[PDB]
Amino acid sequence: RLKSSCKRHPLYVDFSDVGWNDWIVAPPGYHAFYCHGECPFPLADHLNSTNHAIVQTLVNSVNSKIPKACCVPTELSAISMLYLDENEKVVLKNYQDMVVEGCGCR
Amino acid sequence: SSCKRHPLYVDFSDVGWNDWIVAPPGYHAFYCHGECPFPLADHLNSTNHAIVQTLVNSVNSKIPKACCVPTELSAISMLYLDENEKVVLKNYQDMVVEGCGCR
Ligand SMILES: *[C@@H]1O[C@H](CO)[C@@H](O[C@@H]2O[C@H](CO)[C@@H](O[C@@H]3O[C@H](CO)[C@@H](O)[C@H](O[C@H]4O[C@H](CO)[C@@H](O)[C@H](O)[C@@H]4O[C@H]4O[C@H](CO)[C@@H](O)[C@H](O)[C@@H]4O)[C@@H]3O)[C@H](O)[C@H]2NC(C)=O)[C@H](O)[C@H]1NC(C)=O
Ligand SMILES: *[C@@H]1O[C@H](CO)[C@@H](O[C@@H]2O[C@H](CO)[C@@H](O[C@@H]3O[C@H](CO)[C@@H](O)[C@H](O[C@H]4O[C@H](CO)[C@@H](O)[C@H](O)[C@@H]4O[C@H]4O[C@H](CO)[C@@H](O)[C@H](O)[C@@H]4O)[C@@H]3O)[C@H](O)[C@H]2NC(C)=O)[C@H](O)[C@H]1NC(C)=O
Repeated sequence: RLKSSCKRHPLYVDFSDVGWNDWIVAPPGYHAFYCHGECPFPLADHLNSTNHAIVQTLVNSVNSKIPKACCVPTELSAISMLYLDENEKVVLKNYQDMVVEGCGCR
Repeated sequence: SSCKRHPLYVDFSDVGWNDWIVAPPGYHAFYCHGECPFPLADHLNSTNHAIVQTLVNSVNSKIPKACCVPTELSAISMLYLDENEKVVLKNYQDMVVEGCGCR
């Protein structure tokens, strides 16, 4: 469980495991990766952070009760999925912000 | 109970930025705090990814829940003292939280 800095980790999400395959016709699953890692003090530019996150991580080093910045998706991409409308017609809809492209500390 | 914006006044003398920052003496930075419940309900400024992570978390604990982080940020202007001892007016983007959400 060793501490590491904020980055992107792989995650394949199979819809049958989540019970979504009842409504989603395709795909069976997708590579939706996830963000995880520590956002150290002082936080870097290269960690895709905001001035607020630099300030909050600083406030934490003085008051531990205030959390540091979370490692979160900063850049997301879309995926197309198929579903069945009311009259059994197949529909193709683009789902915004489904895949993590880059992580960052916020 | 859930993800919301909470007030956080940031005083520079308490933070140690007193030396380089001339004005203001601090500012109302605000901070995000709260639960990202399962299943993710409306009005929480979430992404579809956050809904997906949240649901995978309920089936696999190794995968964390979505974090409550700032989703909208505004700027503040500051007066700072540079290397040459001249007091400079600068704009600092993304300093104040305007809205929180589950990401
Ligand atoms: C800070 O944020 C930045 C910005 O987000 C992060 O840097 C970005 O990093 C990602 C890669 O991790 C990158 O996105 C790629 O762009 C390339 C452009 O040429 C593509 O080659 C690449 O496509 C593959 O991956 C995508 C999913 O990530 C898929 O949509 C696609 O099908 C491609 O897949 C290949 O590899 C996979 C392996 O999983 C395989 O399954 C595929 O079939 C195929 O072999 C990405 O779209 C950006 O280019 C980066 N931008 C910059 C400016 O560097 C940065 O790392 C963040 N910091 C932290 C700490 O996370
Ligand atoms: C989901 O995200 C949305 C989008 O971010 C969030 O909705 C926004 O919420 C904000 C914050 O309340 C709100 O922004 C205000 O707009 C007001 C007009 O409607 C302005 O009055 C206000 O400006 C004041 O506060 C700022 C900081 O927020 C200051 O920098 C500024 O100087 C202003 O100061 C006034 O009020 C303060 C009290 O804090 C006082 O000291 C001063 O004397 C002065 O009276 C904000 O900019 C947006 O209007 C919302 N947008 C929409 C579309 O609804 C939403 O809350 C999120 N959900 C969660 C859970 O976070």
